[PDB]
Amino acid sequence: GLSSEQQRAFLAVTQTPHPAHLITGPAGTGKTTLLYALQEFYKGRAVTLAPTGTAALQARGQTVHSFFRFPARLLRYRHPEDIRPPGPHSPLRKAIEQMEVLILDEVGMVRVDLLEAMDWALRKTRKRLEEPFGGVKVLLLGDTRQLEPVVPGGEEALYIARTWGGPFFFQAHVWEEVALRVHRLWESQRQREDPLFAELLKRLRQGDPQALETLNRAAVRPDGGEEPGTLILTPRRKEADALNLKRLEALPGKPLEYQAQVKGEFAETDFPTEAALTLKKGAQVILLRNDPLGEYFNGDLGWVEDLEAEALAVRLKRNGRRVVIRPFVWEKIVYTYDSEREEIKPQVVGTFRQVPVRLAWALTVHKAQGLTLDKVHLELGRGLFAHGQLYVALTRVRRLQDLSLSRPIAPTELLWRPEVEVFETRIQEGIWQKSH
DNA sequence: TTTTTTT
Repeated sequence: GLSSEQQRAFLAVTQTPHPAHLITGPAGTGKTTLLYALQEFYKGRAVTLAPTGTAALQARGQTVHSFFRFPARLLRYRHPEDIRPPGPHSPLRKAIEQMEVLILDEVGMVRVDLLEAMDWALRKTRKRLEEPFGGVKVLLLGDTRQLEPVVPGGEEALYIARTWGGPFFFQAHVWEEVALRVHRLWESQRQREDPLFAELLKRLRQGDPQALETLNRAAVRPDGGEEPGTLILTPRRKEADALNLKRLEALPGKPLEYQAQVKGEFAETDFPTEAALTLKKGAQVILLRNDPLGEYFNGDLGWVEDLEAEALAVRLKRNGRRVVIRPFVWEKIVYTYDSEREEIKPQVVGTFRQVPVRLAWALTVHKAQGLTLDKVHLELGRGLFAHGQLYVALTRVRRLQDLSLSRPIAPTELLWRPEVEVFETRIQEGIWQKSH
């Protein structure tokens, strides 16, 4: 039950021995219906992975980290302390040895070291060190147009620059050894539901600032954040925190504070949520960790239902289920540079223990990537600052009428990294071979 | 600056 476009991609991927494929498109329904058909074709022979918990959920798969048991830190190139193959008699080894196809959804969000670690882990475990991905056929799916992968400052950023030249999946060295066949999906739900919105988005993908004129005329409405059912997006945390604080204080009900515990060196600017987190019953929240039991994910929206000492209950918007949340621990890692070898080494220097909850009447655009929302209002504040940030903000909703802006978007806020545009122009051909 | 993934 695929469209003509989807069937062409389906056949191009399944009826060839070629082992490396990229199916790209502004992908929601349509990518997803194709993914499920690929999963049905392959059923036993394919493992589906994704870089984030919410993408893994939508892909009916698991996170890359949870499948390969990678640590939550920089994965140094083919490094035996970071990339460890499974034991001699483990179920993971059996699954990797018997794997025929790896489906990787939302590939645009996969940082280069993660893709390279998948390559090495598959090669080592399968004892096929001369073949990309150990001979596994890889099907990459997703839009090439996203926020850039997270790259912390300091020696980690320098390592990524020195080793790969940048953080994007197409900067992995594995592509120097295998050609990536490219299959485009052009159709989209938005082209049927809001042709104008889709046309504007296409021009903004192409970096045309003139499309901002029509977007601003259609969507600038400063009071749009005061309307019911409207999630507010901000570029920066300070303004989202202020909005969330105002809503929390107006909400009737008794507050309860959750106090984080910090050990060692952990600067407040790195805290993954508030150290003094005040909640009320009915508060709109977002969960900040993936449940190992798969009942909730980082990015799940919900409402507070129960508030108790070191434990709360959240009613999820996604499925209406109740989940019980308790504190999690995040680690602060610093890399020290050796200065006689290349040799940077990670060191955990602090920990932060807190319930994995953040208020969510307002979210950053960065936090909202990967969420599909009903109605959004972009409070621009001091302005958009990152590659793809405007595009991600606009595409959280289905129709242009579901969006409003606090002020006109300026041309300085339409940002695409040039090295990403270069890659895009090169995958127009239908096959791509990385140099060197 | 600026924000965010991953256990």
